[PDB]
Amino acid sequence: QISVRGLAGVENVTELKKNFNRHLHFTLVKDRNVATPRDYYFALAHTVRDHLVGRWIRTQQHYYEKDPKRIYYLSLEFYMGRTLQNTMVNLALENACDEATYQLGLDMEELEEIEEDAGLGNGGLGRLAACFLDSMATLGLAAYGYGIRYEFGIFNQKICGGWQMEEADDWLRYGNPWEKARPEFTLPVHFYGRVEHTSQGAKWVDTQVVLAMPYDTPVPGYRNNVVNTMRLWSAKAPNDGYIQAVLDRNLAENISRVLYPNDNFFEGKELRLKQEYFVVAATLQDIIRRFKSSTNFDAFPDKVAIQLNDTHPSLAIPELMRVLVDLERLDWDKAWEVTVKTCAYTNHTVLPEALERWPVHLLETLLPRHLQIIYEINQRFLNRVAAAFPGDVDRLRRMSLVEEGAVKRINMAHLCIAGSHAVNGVARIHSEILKKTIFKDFYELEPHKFQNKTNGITPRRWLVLCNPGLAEIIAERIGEEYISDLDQLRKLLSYVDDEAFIRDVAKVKQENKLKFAAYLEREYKVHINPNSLFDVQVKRIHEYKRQLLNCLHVITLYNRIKKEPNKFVVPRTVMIGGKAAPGYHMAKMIIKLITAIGDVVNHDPVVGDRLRVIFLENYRVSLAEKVIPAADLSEQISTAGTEASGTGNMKFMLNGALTIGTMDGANVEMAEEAGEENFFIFGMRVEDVDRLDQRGYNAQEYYDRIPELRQIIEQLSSGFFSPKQPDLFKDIVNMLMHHDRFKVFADYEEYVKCQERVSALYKNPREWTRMVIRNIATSGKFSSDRTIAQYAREIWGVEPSRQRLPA
Amino acid sequence: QISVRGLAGVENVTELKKNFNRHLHFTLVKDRNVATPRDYYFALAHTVRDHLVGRWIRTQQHYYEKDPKRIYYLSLEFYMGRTLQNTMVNLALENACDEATYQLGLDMEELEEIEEDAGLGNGGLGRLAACFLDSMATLGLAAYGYGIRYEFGIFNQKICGGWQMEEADDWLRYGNPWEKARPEFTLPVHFYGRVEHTSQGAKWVDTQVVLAMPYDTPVPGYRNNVVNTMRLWSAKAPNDGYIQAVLDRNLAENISRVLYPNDNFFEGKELRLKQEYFVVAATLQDIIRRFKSSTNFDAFPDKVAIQLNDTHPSLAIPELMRVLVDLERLDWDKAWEVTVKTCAYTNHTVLPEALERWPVHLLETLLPRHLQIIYEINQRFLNRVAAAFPGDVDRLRRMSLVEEGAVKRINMAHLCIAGSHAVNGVARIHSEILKKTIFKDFYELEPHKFQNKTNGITPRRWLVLCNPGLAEIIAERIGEEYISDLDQLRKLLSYVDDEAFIRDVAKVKQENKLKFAAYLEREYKVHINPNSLFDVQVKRIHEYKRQLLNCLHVITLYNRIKKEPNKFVVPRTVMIGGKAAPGYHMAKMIIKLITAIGDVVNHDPVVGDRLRVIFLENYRVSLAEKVIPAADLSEQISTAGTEASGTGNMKFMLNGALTIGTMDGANVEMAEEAGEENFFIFGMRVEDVDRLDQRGYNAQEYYDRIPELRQIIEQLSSGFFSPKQPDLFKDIVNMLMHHDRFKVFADYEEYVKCQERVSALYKNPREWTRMVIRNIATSGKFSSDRTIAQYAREIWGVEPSRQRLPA
Ligand SMILES: O=c1[nH]c(=O)n([C@@H]2O[C@H](CO)[C@@H](O)[C@H](O)[C@H]2O)cc1Br
Ligand SMILES: O=c1[nH]c(=O)n([C@@H]2O[C@H](CO)[C@@H](O)[C@H](O)[C@H]2O)cc1Br
Repeated sequence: QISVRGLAGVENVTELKKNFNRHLHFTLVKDRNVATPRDYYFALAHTVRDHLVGRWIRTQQHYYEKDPKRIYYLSLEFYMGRTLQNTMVNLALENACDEATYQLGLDMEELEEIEEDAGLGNGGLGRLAACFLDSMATLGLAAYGYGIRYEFGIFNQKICGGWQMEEADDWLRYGNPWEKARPEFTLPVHFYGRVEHTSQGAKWVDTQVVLAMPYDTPVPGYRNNVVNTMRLWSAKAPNDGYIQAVLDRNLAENISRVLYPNDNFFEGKELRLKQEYFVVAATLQDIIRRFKSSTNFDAFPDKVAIQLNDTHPSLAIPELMRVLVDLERLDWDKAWEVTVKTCAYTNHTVLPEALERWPVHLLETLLPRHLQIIYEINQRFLNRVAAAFPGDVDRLRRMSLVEEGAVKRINMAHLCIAGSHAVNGVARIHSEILKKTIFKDFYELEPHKFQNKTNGITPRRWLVLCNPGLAEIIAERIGEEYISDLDQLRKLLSYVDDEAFIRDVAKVKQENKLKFAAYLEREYKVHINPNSLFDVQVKRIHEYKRQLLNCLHVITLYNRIKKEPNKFVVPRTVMIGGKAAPGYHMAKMIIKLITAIGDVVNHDPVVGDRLRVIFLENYRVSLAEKVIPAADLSEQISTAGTEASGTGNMKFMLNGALTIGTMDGANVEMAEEAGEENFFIFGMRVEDVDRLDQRGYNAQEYYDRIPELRQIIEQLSSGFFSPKQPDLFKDIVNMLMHHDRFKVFADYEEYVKCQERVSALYKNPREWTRMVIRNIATSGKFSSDRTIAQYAREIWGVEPSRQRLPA
Repeated sequence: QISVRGLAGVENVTELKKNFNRHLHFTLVKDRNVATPRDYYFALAHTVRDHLVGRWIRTQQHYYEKDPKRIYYLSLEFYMGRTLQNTMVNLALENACDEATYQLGLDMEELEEIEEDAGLGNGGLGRLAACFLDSMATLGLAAYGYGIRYEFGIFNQKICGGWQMEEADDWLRYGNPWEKARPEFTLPVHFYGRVEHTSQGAKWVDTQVVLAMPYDTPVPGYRNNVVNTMRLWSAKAPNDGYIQAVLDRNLAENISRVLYPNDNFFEGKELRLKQEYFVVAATLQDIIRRFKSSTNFDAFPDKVAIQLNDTHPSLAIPELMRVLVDLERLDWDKAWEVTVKTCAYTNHTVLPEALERWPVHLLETLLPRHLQIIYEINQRFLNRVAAAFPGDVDRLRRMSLVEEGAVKRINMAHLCIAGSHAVNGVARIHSEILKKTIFKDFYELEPHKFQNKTNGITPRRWLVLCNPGLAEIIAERIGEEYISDLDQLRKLLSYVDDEAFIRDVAKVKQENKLKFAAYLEREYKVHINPNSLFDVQVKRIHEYKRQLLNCLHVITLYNRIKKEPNKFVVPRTVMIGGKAAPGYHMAKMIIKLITAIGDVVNHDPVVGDRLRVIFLENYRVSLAEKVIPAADLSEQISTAGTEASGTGNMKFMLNGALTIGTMDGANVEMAEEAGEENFFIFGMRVEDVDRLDQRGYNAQEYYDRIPELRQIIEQLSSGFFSPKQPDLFKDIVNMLMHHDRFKVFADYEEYVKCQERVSALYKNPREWTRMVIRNIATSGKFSSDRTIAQYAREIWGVEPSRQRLPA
């Protein structure tokens, strides 16, 4: 069908079909009379996986032959989504398989819908890992992601009476045709025990052993025949009344059972710390073994790079020491030079509540040697500090890896800064904030460590895969080179005044909308109007992301309609979606509000189809690939200073949505790239937020000076949105009036004005789309290939390579 | 190489090798430089499984086409062992694969050794199930085995200081290439709840749901292209703070976790009852669904047969009623006619302690409706009894399905007899005992129900697979027809006086011995003498099987050697092996004795290599295939009246070992078949045991009249066999002297005399072997093909068929 999807050569289409049949018959053990579409999906997944493998064995060979420096990306989260269509695209099988499956009388897109998402992540941090892998492969880096094979991923969200219900994501139920179990490289991981000092030094003894069994999943580059590995560990109890002893094997395997579902919130539970050590321990042995097939650890950092994805794998640092000091018998000072030279750290937040500070008493019981190492590290660090700022006892207390208070904690961030050679933020404003505020002391000590790597996203999933109609019309004008050189989208800038291109851009957006409205009725019986502006905010539910502010705009548009029913307004479909962590009471109330506004607004006959408020259930990677292509307005409205970067924002820029946002995180760089003219920016800057905080935020003030806002609150307090429980939302109203750490009212007024300008521009189709053209054409910087190239050069010290490996 | 193993056609050997390579590469994702012998094993297992599948899909089709009566074999146990070599043999690939793997530079027998046993059974009962499946397939019956897919099978036994240690059998660790997971036919099973009576009858409500997910394993007939199914259920929790709620999913999945390891002993634990209901519930729905693709349940028994393997699946009877009465709305009397006509029951013991008597309070809590059904059944049964024996209130109390006492029990056996149309014992003497003693009342009521089906074993595993050298020399003389017509071995009777055949039989036995002695040194550094008589007793450790009596003979041979060191004795290697249930204190002591005798006898320099006592670790199917071919003397020495049939005994008859045994179980029929002349029979008959019991067994008497025995006991009491714990065996001595339910001393004297005659015959090689010839040639009756044909005709009402299905 479309050009970007590759060749359907008579040759390939014939070989693909017999492999489909071979798999249906031998692998699936079904015949054409009993096969369900699920069996067809699998037969196709095994058929396409067949093409990866030869390439997979050859890449892993090459790396043995050539022995390059290896990159290890440690993350507790890899939010991968579906793999089928991704693999077809990176391999150029898409048009062939489409031919093949058509000739067999199947619709491929119907089959693609059967694949479960691999939801082994919560949001932005886990998905960044996922994009980063795609980019490492595409750029020919010798790179492995290590994490955990959770048997249950982020829960599936159900709405029952406008409340979230959580059910288990049982993604493995039907098998994972992408992974290959690797029981022959199972390794032991150790817990508890106690430390023994001998003549020959410390020994960690009487430990409980959990085995770590790896699963490998292929990660293919874009058309370069590189296939890298994602290795995930699973927990296995070792083989050493009887009935009970067997059932208790489960206690050890609970380690890899389930992903902790809290995003941007630290809970200091033990099970979590065990998961953190588990991946760190199994991975470092795998790393050192690979190194040992090159006594001499001086070359370790020329051969190994370890990237810490937030502080989740921070124990990699004392564990690397433990191994080097206790088992390999290097001397401390040398072990410490190898460590610092090996590891580097990426910070993803400045929210106090998001930072890991583990209680000393947990680490003592569970990891007694590692606590000893951490005290040694801290002591020698403080002596460097003391030596550089003589007599500054305050600095010593602040910078310490050990926090005093009613329970001592280890501040995991302080450990990563100390034991890493580079520390980076994830957008320019974010990294400045780091240097100016929370890591100020560490910056003054070691300025050379601090860097910036503005996040990106992969153009393969986020354009080519989910917006083939747009990738197509872009490719008719400028070729295909851009899919791995997103900087080339600038060439589109000279098309801004082209009547044909304008109409094609708008046409594609219109088609995407028509598809999405149809998915909405088919799968959830919800009846939108595809001619409205699609105003969407999708992301995890959090006070800092300010969904509430979005709510207050919505209620406003609706109060203004009721006040003058016969006046013309631009119609909108407001779409909000995201999961709330199960214990996060406020976030769960916010979901309830959104649907409650829906029950009122969606059934007012005066409103017409001028305004609909939809709550999108189960927001996830695969739902993102559907709603992002179909959006007109992208909501990125966090309080200045709190959203480290955002990546949702980039997905939307790239797919012809316009952005309304605060000067936060990567928003600052996006508007910088497209020009502030072509962006809808509003509200406080970081500086204004600080001015507010010194003086004191008092929300009453806004309540008294803004009648529109006063009215909304009165409707919230009195039950206008909850007739059978008049007091339902007193927590929200109360938090808004007295305890709002994120200043929703302070941006209310500016946000509503900005929103009127969005409507204004929307009324002139031609001018909306040229502004679109202008964003799409400047989104190049936000490719993860750009981010990874910076990591590669400025941190890991390896050269990217776009060169093909032989077929 | 050998003739019986099939053709190595240039054609097949070429196609097999490329499939080996295709699997190594695509399925295993390995290349020829990293592959371990384990990868080679797997590549071959998938290559051979490929040939099963087309045949598998075609058999299941045929049954749809032709709609025959279906046989359901319900067992909690299927002791299958290895599958590779079995599949090659039933399919005729053995010589080809042997060629193929040789040309690739691999030794196939080395690969075969890597396959884990599927130890989903304890001993005779689980293995009978396994042989029966092979025979149903070979005889073209439309037959399914249903059971449970235990994640851990019978524990692996380790010996540490001559004590048993149990470790988990983690048989799934590396994957099972034989099964095919079938998540699309997952079914719900219900527990707990409570019963509600309406106008419309009873409803079982507020239940806990466990899902049952099936796994299918292929069961191929011998060269007839029939491939039947073994379906095993696995436990799955359904999908409906949060962390804990997820981990607790394990509680529901513990149902299929592990096989209860007690053989011939009832433990009334809840987990066990849940397993019993689980398989019964999931299976009956699968059965009724299959029936529903033929309102009208009158044809149910013409279409369905359910075989109960002991009382383990006895709930099939009230569950069949529950479904028919409560859900299908048949009236009671009609539902009861369908049930009785559908089910039949096989009893495997008369030991009181082995019978299931489930406490009422367990069944009330867990299965409240089924208890109501059982009371209804019992009431109407007692009214039939009352009506036939007016005023016999004693009979009423004895025959009741409900046993009174400090805790009420349901006697599961009484339920099976009542709700089945046939009840059978597993050897002729066993079925007589049934009719004369424990089921006497039920016999007087319904004589037409009681039958006999003497057990058999499959000649494919138990001759062709484990004794190719013997199968070979048998086949040079009489052809190959005998492998599925074991009755043809009689033709060997006219070879008893053939000097060439004599020497071939003896030669094969000698080779088998040489192999086994070499396996003994290689895998366990134990140094036997292959010229000795191989005296073996292998089977589970139980007081009734009288390993102790074997011990006392051993100690005797050794005391006689010490008394006259310079006299000539026939050398022996005594080999005893078997697992003891983990809580069975006495059985664990017996293992300790055996090794203790080993520490003394094996290191007396006077004994020489005249006597060695070996304890064989980890007795299992795959160890049986090795030691049975290599044995000269088969020990089958249970107290008359206690071993229901035995099947170990038949394995040995068929493999040229001679039997020393009591007149017990199938021994009576074996000696009947070969002639008492050609069998070494000794000890009490059942009648003598009863004479003893009336008078009173008093073991002191034997102690006083037999100085040899007195001496053995004195050595046991005083620490001769345990120098550092003089009191170690006081439990054994004490049990022997005062509390022996199995009369070891009463057979001592007769057993030792009989043993001297075995030695005598052993000294004349020529006469030993002709006696061998005589046993092998009469073993025909003991084929499971004979047993299954009887089941088929006399119970299930279907015609066996030896006819091939098209290739
Ligand atoms: O727990 C977390 N979860 C998460 O999604 N992020 C996100 O990390 C993404 C990747 O860096 C960023 O774009 C977002 O600004 C940031 O919130 C950070 C933490 Br810390
Ligand atoms: O729990 C049991 N385990 C077992 O192996 N059998 C055996 O059943 C075999 C199969 O019928 C028979 O040959 C043996 O005599 C009998 O002991 C019976 C019970 Br009941």
